Amino acid sequence: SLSIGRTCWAIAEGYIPPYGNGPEPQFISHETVCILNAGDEDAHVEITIYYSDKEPVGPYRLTVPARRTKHVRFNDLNDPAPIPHDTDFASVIQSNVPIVVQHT
Amino acid sequence: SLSIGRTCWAIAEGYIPPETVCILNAGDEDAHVEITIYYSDKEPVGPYRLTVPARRTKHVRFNDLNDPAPIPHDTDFASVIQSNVPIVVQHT
Amino acid sequence: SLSIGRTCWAIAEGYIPPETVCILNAGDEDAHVEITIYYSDKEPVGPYRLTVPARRTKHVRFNDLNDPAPIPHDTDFASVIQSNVPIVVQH
Amino acid sequence: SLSIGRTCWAIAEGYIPPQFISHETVCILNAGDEDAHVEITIYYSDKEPVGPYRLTVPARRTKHVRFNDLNDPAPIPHDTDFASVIQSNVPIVVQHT
Repeated sequence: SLSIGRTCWAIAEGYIPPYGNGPEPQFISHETVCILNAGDEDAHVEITIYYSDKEPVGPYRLTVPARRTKHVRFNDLNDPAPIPHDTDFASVIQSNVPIVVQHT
Repeated sequence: SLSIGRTCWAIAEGYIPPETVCILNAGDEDAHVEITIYYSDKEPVGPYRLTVPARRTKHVRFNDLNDPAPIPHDTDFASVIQSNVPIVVQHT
Repeated sequence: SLSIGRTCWAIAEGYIPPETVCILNAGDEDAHVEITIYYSDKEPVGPYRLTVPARRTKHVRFNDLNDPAPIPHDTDFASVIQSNVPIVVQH
Repeated sequence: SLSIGRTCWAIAEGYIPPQFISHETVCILNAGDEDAHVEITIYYSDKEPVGPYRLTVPARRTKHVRFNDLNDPAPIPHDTDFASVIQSNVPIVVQHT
């Protein structure tokens, strides 16, 4: 039915601040992909993470169900591997069905 | 003779703390706008209906939406905004 | 002879407290720009005219616009920016 | 394989005045299989454009370019409004912070 967005989005910036070994502190605001799947089929999302000096890593899989939103924190990604902090990266977000992606 | 924008827009982030869609209708026909609000864990709600007259702008505060239901505060949502005629929608 | 951008841009927010369009013309012909200002409760006002020369930028402050009339402060508005030649516009 | 982005991006604003940083930065992603030979042109209100500033973003890599770090053909004057056009032989994705 309703089809809004597209199957591939790219975010050229990405950086998780080097906060030390506890939780990401209250002070610094993170980076979060906000995804809307306004369609009637579940979105199987695959994120690839790009770096300045090494091969990309992924896919990081996750599902955004039919007619739902999901916020994805880059800091929460861990399969296949966590993203190193204090490191510049970029991502490609791919989906089987159209989705809307925003980065705040 | 001015047709600018499109009939469907989606804003992937929304949150009202425990904000505003600005809409321009630069066209010669009134826009009958419908907003649907999406959530992480429940079915979407709407249509919230409003009119942006010909050759006018309107700022819509999500907090002011109440028919069919108010939007809960401290809740992440997203919206799809649909119109009969092309409109330009922006969010800060 | 680069052609980048487009001839019509719309900015749905505008508010001068009780601000800046940045324009690039990367082309080889001066851009004659016209701005129209839209309101929630009155007919639009314009064209406000200005020129962005070939291969130059220009920052336009909504506050500085005055012909045909200044834009009231503490008032929500929107603008349409139209050009004879493609330009890039950011707010 | 993956082709995402485009060969020409324009950024209409630019200005060079414990842990965060605010230099004007172009973040570029080349998600494609061929290195991007990028050319930056810097545009001014009152003088001719300057460039190309040349740099390479390798295949399947990202690069952060600080406007402050640009110097060939010339450094960009500080406390000066500018704009930039970023051109590439292959599609790239460009974002600025």
